[PDB]
Amino acid sequence: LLVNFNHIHKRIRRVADKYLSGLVDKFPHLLWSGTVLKTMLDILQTLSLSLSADIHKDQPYYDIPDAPYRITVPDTYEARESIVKDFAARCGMILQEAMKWAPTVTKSHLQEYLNKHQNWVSGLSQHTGLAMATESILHFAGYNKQNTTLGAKKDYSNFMASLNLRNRYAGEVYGMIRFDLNKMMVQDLHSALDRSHPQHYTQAMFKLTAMLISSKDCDPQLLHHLCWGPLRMFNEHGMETALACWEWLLAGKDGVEVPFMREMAGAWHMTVEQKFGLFSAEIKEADPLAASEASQPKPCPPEVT
Amino acid sequence: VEGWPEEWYEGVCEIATKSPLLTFEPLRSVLTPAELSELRSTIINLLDPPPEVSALINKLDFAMSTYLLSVYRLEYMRVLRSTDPDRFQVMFCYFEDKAIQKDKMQCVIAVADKVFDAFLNMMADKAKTKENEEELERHAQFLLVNFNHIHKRIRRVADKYLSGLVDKFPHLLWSGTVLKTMLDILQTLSLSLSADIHKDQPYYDIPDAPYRITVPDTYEARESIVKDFAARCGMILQEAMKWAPTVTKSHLQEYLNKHQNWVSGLSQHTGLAMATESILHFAGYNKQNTTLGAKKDYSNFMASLNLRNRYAGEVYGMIRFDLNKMMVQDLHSALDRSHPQHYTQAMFKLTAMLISSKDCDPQLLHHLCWGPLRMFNEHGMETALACWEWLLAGKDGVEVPFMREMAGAWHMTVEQKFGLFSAEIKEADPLAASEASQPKPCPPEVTPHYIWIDFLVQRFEIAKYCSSDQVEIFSSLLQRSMSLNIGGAKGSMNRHVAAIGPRFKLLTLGLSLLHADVVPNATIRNVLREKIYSTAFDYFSCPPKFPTQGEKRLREDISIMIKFWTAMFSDKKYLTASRGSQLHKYYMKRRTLLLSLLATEIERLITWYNPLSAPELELDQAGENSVANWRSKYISLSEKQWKDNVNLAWSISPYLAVQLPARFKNTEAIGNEVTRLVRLDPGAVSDVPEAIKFLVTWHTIDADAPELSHVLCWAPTDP
Repeated sequence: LLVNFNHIHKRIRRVADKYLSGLVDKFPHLLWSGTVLKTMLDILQTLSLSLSADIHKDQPYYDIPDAPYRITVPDTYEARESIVKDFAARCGMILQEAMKWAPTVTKSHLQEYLNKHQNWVSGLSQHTGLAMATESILHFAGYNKQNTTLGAKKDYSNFMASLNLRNRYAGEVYGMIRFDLNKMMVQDLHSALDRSHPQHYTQAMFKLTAMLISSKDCDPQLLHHLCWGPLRMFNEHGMETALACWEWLLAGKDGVEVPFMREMAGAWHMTVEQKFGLFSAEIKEADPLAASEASQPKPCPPEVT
Repeated sequence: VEGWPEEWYEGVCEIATKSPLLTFEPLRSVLTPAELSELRSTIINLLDPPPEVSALINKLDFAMSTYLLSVYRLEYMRVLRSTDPDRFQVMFCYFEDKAIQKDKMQCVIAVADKVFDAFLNMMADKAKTKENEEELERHAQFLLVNFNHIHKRIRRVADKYLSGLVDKFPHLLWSGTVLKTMLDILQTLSLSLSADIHKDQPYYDIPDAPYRITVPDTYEARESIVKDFAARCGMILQEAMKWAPTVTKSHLQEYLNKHQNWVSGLSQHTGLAMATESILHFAGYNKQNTTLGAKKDYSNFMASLNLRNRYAGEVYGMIRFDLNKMMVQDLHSALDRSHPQHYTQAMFKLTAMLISSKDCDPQLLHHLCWGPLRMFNEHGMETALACWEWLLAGKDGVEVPFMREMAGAWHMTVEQKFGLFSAEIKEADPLAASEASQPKPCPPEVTPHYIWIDFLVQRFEIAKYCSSDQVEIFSSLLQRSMSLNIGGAKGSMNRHVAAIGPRFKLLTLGLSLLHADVVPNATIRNVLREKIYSTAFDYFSCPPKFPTQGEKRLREDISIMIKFWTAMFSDKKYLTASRGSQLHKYYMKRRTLLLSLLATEIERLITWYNPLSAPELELDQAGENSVANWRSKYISLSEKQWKDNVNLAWSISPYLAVQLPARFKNTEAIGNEVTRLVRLDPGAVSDVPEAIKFLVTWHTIDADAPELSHVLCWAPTDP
C-alpha cells in the first residue's frame, strides 16, 4: 500500500490512501515496525534523487532497493515537486504518531538505521532520508527520569551516547576477525568481575555483545554469561550497562526474543531465590525506651536501586 | 611622574615591577584647601569617571586621594613594564579585600577599567605568533571562570571585560579550548544544582583546569544563576556558527568522542545535550540548495561522526595483536585494482592510525597527500577532504608540514597538466567537414578543482588572523600558478567556456588576499596585481562561443562572475604604490577596459541563460543594476576616447585588438582603426579565420594601390 501511494493516475492514489488509513487505524501496532520505516525512507530518497534527473532524458522508471517494485514519475518539474512535497507530510505524521506512544523502540530502530556503510559514502551529498531521520527525532522527544514529575529539561544525550558506543564497539570487535576467541572474552569478563573494575566491565560487556550480534549461531554459553553478568556486580551502573546491551541485542538480531526472555526469567528467579534485593531478610533495631546500652538505635533501611 | 636625571625615573620601573601589592583592622585606623582642590582636580582629570564617582571623590580628604594616586601609578607602571603572564588578573586581588569593601570603591573599578583598556591597547598590536594566541586563550578562560562569582559587581565587571575582549578579538569564538571549558563548567553547575544544600563543602573543581567554584545556599539563587549562565553559551555558539560553520562543527564532532562522558551519557550530562541541541537551528544549506530563488542538511554531520568512530575503533583494535607496511601495501593494491570501497577503507584506516601516535612518520603523510592524484575524481576527492579535516581537527602542531605537502601536490598537479591546466583540443569546422570526421563538442571536465579551491578559501579564511606563515605558503601557491604571457596558445590555463568557474574563483581569492592587507612590502602587490590583470585579459583572446553544460552548473558561474566584477569595481586603493601618477593611470585604464569587457560578457551570458523574460527566475539585483548603470555610462562615448582604446588594446596584444570587434560595438570607427593598424604592420597576425578580411580588401570596388599586399603566407581558410 505504501509503494502504491504514488501512482501516476488520480483516483488510484486516493483509494490507496484511504486503504492505508483504514489499515493503520485498525492495526495500530504496525507503526513501530522495523521494516516500514526503512522502506518509506528508501522510497523518499528515491523520489528526492529523481527530483532532478534530466526530464528530457528517457527511462523515468526507478527500482526500489531491497524490494522488487518500480516507480514512474511525471514529465514536468512542477508535478514532481508537488508529489514529493505531498508525500513529505505522511512521513512526519506517522513518525510523530509512532514516537508519541513507544519512543524507546522507534528510537532504537532509528539508531540502528543510521549505521549502514552504503549510506555513509553518500552522506556527504543530500541523502534526504538521513536528514529526515536526524530531524524528526528532536521535536517529538520527551523528558528523562530526573525531570519527569515536576510542577511548573529536554534530553538528547542518551541518543548520542548510545550511537557512539555502538559504532565504536562494533568497529573494535570487527577488527579482531582479521587476525578460539570466545575463551578470551569470557576470561576477560571473569577477570574484570573478580577485580571489580567498572570501565573494564563495561568494555568487556560491550565487546561480548558486539561479537555476539555479528555471527551465525546462537552460542548459548555466550548468552548465558551475558545474562548472569550483572548479578555479580549488583548496582546501578552495571544495570544501566546491561540494559543498554540488552536493548542493542534486541534491536540488532532477529529471531532471538524467546531464548533471551527465558534466560532473563531464569536470572530473575535466581535473584528472587537468593534474596539479593527487595526479597532480602528483615533486620530489627533496639527500641529507644531500653537502649541505654552501647548499642544505640539507628535506622537500617534496605536499599533497592 | 615622567619629567632631573633620566635614570632617576628609569629606576622606578623595576622597583614597581618587583613591588608587592598595597594590601592591608579598620582602614582609617591604619592611616590648606588649595592643594586638596588641585589634587582632586588632577585625580578627576586622570580618571574621568561618571559624575557619581566624581561626587563620591569630592568628599574625600588628602590621605585617601594620595593613596588612590599612588596605587594607580603603581599598577600602571606594573602593567606597562611587566613580563609575567598574569599581568591584568592580579587586580582582582584588590576586589577580595574585606577592609576595602567595608569602607564607605568605585574608584577601584574605574582604575581597573583604565588599566584593562591600556592592556588591551598594548595587546592589540603585540605580534602574530602562537604564544600570543595561548595568552589570549588563557585570559579568556580566566574571564569565563570568573563570570560566576558570589559577589554582585564582580560578575558585572567580568562580563563587561569579557564582552570587550571578545569584541576586539573576534577569532577567539571558534577556538578549540573555550568551548570545552565552558561545557565543563556548565556541566559542573548542573551537577551542583541538586547536591544536598544542607551538606557542607560547596566547593567544586573544574576538570582539566585548576580552579574552584563556590555556590549559594538557597535553591532559588542557584537556579537563577544557572539559568542566567545558560544564555551566553547559546549566544556565543550562534555567533561562532554564523561565520565559520565548518571549523566549529568539526570541533563539536571531536568533543562528542570521549570515553569518559559515554558512561554518564545515560544520565543527564547537560553538556552533551547542549552540544547536540545547538547544532541544528544554526545550520545552513548544502551545495545543491545554496543558490535558488523562492533543504536543510544534517546528513554530513552524522556520516562524519559514524565514520570517525567506526574507523577509530577498527584501528585501535589492531594494537592488541611493523604495521605501516601492511597499510601502505593495502593502499597500493586498492589503487592498482581501482576499487572505491577499498580505497576509502584504506584511507580512513591510515589516517586513523596516524592520528593516534607519537611521531610524525613523514612517509605516511606523504602517501596520504599523494593518494588522490592517482584516482582523480569527485568521490576520492570527497574522501580526501574528509580525511584532511579529521586530521586537522584531531592532532595539534601539524598544520605547517601538511600545508607544505598539499602545496607540493598542487604544484605537481599543475606541472603534469592533469586538470584545468590541461592542453587544448581543436575540432573540425563545419564548413568543410564533409569527411568522416564529423564535428562534435570536446569540452574539458574539471570536477574536483571546483572543490579544492573552496577548501583553500575556507582554510585561508580560518588562518587569516591566527597564523603568519601560512600566508607566505598561499602567496607562493598563487604566484606559481599564473603567468603573464597573454597571446596565442601559452597561458598555462585552459580557455574553454566550460572552464570559467575555477578560473574566476581563483582570481577572486587572489584579489581577496591582496585586499587583506597582510603583505607589508610595496613591491609584491605590484607584481601580483600585474599578473592578475594579465591572466584576466588572457581569456578574451579567443572567438566567442556558447556554453555546453546543462541548466544546472550555470547559475553559480554567473554568481561568481558578478561577485568578481563587484570585487574589481571596489579596487580604488591606489596613489600609495611607492612617479606614482604614471602607474596610477596605467592601472586605471586597464581597470576600466576590464570592467567594460566583464559587463559585456555577463550580459551575453545572462541573455543566453533564459530566452524569455522569465520573471520567476531572478539573480542578485544590485549587481544587475550596477552592470546596467555601467553599460549606460559607457554606451554614450563619442568617436574620440574610443580609438585610443583600440590603440591601448593593440599595445597590450594584437590578438585582443583583432578580437575586439567580435564583441559588438555599435560604431564604425573600430573597424577603420583596426584596418589602419593591420595595414601598418600585417606581419604581427597570422590567425586567418578573422584577420584576413581586414587586409584583403584594400578597397571594395575602387581597385587601386597595388602595394604591400603579401597574402602568400596566410594559413588556409574555408572554401
